[PDB]
Amino acid sequence: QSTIKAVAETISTGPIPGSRKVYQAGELFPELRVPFREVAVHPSANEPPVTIYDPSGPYSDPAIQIDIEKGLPRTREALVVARGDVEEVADPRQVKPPEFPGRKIYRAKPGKLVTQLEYARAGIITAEMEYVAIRENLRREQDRPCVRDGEDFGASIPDFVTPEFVRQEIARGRAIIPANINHGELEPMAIGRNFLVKINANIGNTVADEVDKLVWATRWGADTVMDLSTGRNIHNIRDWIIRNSSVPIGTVPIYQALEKVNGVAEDLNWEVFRDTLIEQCEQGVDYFTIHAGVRLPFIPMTAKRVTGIVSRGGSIMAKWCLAHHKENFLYERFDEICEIMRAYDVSFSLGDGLRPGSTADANDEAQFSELRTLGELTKVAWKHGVQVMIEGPGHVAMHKIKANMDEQLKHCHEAPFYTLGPLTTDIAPGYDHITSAIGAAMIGWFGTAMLCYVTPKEHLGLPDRDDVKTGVITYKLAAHAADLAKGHPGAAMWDDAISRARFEFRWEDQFNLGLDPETARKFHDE
Amino acid sequence: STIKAVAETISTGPIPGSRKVYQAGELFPELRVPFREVAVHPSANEPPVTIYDPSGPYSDPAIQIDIEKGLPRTREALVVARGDVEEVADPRQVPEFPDTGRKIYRAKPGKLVTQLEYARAGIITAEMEYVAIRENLRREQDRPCVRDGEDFGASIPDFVTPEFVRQEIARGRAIIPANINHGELEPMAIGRNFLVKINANIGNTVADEVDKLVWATRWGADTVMDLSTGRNIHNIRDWIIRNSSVPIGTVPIYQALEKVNGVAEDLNWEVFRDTLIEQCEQGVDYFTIHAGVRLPFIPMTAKRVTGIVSRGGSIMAKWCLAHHKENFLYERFDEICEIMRAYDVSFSLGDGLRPGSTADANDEAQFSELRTLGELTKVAWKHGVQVMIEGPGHVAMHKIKANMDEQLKHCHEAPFYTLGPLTTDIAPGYDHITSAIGAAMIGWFGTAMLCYVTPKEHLGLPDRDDVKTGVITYKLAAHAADLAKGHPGAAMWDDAISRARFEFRWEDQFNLGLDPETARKFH
Ligand SMILES: Cc1ncc(COP(=O)(O)O)c(N)n1
Ligand SMILES: Cc1ncc(COP(=O)(O)O)c(N)n1
Repeated sequence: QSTIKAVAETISTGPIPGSRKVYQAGELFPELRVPFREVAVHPSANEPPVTIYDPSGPYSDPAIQIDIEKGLPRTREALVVARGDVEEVADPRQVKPPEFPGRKIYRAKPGKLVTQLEYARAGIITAEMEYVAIRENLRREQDRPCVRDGEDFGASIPDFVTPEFVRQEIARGRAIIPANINHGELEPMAIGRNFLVKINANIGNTVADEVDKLVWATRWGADTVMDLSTGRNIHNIRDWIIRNSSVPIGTVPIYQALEKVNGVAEDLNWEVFRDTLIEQCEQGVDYFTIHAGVRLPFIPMTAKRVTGIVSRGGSIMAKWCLAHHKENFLYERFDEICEIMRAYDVSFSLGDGLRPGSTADANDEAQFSELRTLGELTKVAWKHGVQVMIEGPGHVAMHKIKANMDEQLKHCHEAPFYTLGPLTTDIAPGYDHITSAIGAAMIGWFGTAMLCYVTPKEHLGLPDRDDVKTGVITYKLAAHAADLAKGHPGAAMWDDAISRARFEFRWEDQFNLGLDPETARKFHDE
Repeated sequence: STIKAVAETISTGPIPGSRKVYQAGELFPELRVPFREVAVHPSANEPPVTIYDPSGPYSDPAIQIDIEKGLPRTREALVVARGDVEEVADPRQVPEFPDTGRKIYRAKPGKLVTQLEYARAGIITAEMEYVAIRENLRREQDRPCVRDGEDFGASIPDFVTPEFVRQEIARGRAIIPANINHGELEPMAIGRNFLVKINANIGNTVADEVDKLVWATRWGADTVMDLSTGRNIHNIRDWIIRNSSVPIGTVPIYQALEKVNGVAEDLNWEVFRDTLIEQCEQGVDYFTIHAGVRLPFIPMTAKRVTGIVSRGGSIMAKWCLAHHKENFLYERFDEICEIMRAYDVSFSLGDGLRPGSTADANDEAQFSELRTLGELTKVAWKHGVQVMIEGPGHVAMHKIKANMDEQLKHCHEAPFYTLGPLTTDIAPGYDHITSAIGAAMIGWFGTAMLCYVTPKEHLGLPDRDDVKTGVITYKLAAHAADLAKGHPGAAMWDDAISRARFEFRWEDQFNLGLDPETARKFH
């Protein structure tokens, strides 16, 4: 009531300054409306508007009424039902505690295949695939010769993306579309090396503060969001997050499972984990970080490390294995995990439990032991038709970064790679968004598909909405620097547009074409 | 009055979490080479960490700051001791600084005076020892050493000796910017085989500028450039140089241009000549000079997206088109060297044609100028003048290595000095980040000094806080390159702070960071 009201007013909506929401309609599926934002420049410049990739969602479209009490419109629901492979859940799981308010809950019909991967391998172009192919082209036309200026290290970036190309990339496992059948609010996006580099923002510790940060983070360009909340009533909180999110939402299931056993790692068990998986599946979570690669024999390998085990979920599994002196039960039950996730088309984010937390620790036996295991677990996931991406480091000095990409590519069969940074030095607390931007831009260039961001508060405190924005802008510019260096066909038009504005002293156009127009404008001294 | 204000505004005293320490010279037993050291919790059982420190006497509690008298001229007696310079009989006289205690010097006819001349003559100078000590960070000399990095064919030693320094200088692969009239200077070296250095730009009043000087070096700026334009720039620079323990650079054309009332076309050799001599006697340590902007190169810039973005290169361009003559800096370059060599002023050969956008990177005009600079480098060396080369600019990541490769070849491995580069054009207000990605990579590849970029880049004038953000940003990029190169002293710092983090020694983690006060505030 009073809290749900203080959110509807505190969140930021309306057009992104200097631009406006535009849509492109689908052809294979004509009801699709794929969002972008467009920036028109001064008429005297005689230039066409600039199209920009836009994850902000309906929040920036003034024609749409926002009511978080009701959630966003479920514009994806009909398309999914339309395939006639899912059925309503008679009696879904309920979770007791602020409660969120007529959404039907779905599960694949017994014997039916429902994942984007399974559809692609069967030669089927789904609605999400066409939606994504449209999104990735930024409304470019094939009317002028396309000339490549970049180094993509053997990637297969096409001059123009087609729905058929998307299907091919997904079928081979080189790209994914995270899209739980129960996330009807979602605007589909793709993650893969042969597409734009995506970025991820982290949320999670009132409800308003977290919904706010979700809207704030996507407004500035976060392509996915992870709810990393821990403690009391995280499942209820996440309802508010997912129902009001137009971007894919990820989680670390073990956090919530651990809460069920009141924070005692040793008392974790398969039953509570499995139950957590189902609850989050019906809730609409799009991908799960699962640290199945933290195996028993790898744990002693971290004893000599300078900073040991820095992953939170990884440290929890470590505690469990050592307590029972048994193999990681997530690794042991890996097949039963696959059987659940595939019923709802949830994607794997195979966890970097043994990532380095200091540059001294980088590319060591423990980190690489896990990585090669992730490659093995990747193939098991494909067998069940589950979509997969691999998580990486971490803290890595610059000369060790290519080596990470080389290992991942070889050992994980070209599945998309998802990195946290990497931070290229340990000596600048307060500026870790910057130390990591260097590593992020480079590893993106080398072929990393998605970058998890870092705020200036890293290693020190909890990020406020200002820190979130800084992290997001930093990472959008690192992602784009990578696209540009790769010679991605859509990258140079943006830089060149802004440079022309600069050259002609078209100041306001310069601000409006920037990642953060209002800041540039404010800084500028007329 | 002005003295009053400045003394009040400036930041002095120990850098939080550390103390000033010195190592004495051995060849020259009177030398005192500064560092700052950070002690960790006694429970850690670790030696203190020695950190490179360009802050000068301002962070030394043994020294009482007096901006009216300037900094202690601790270098003067060493220079005089060599017996190669003499007082100038009739020095040039241009809020005026009380410069009564300082004698002005000039090489005696027929004597060696520059670091390069001394080095090629086989002489090890006081500045060379100074730098060698500074570059070792008080590490134990005799000790097995195993290097973990990739330096792309550099020649970085396990341990710097004054002799290695002399060799680097003599072959032209490093420099020590050290005007005989900058007696307050704490010597530093620039070269691929030393720690990556960074530069901070100041200049647009006095208190305003001196504060930025002290503030920038406080946070780690290795050199500073005075880029002031307009009236009274010479007299303002007095207040800066007399109070600077780091090398000071300028673009002399800015001052030459105020002599002719802002008319680029009214520039001539006579007014530039005079300017050079004024700055030589003042103590300026290096001159950015855009002698690479040649007449036939200018039309190459018409087809660019952002044209000519260098202020100095723009001024020269103007002059060349108006008189329809070759750049007189290029034409009279010999007489330029003859002036500089008399005071040991170093060349910073200008990047007049640097790319102002990623679309213009690595183009004909840019590399035409670069090849010209490599030719001028040889001429400068013939005159015994030290040389480093300026580069880009705006450059997409995939073109960055090619930039270094061209420079090493065409400029004979002289030190490279870049501005960024910015790796993308689309984030005005965040150009310290876009440029930091480029700066770290090109440093890794071999760039010796990196000119910083603030968040106000392209947009407005930096205030105190913007300068600090630029400096820390560039300190972190410089060190990330050292680390990646496998420089023998880099990992020790990262590992100390990593251990403090693992053991939850919060005070140590703060104090070992480039910015302790911010780290603690965020916590
Ligand atoms: C790529 C990635 N994955 C997950 C996490 C959080 O979870 P954890 O600290 O438990 O590994 C993270 N920060 N980055
Ligand atoms: C390395 C370097 N040199 C000079 C300048 C300014 O002078 P200009 O704009 O005339 O090139 C600069 N910003 N960086």
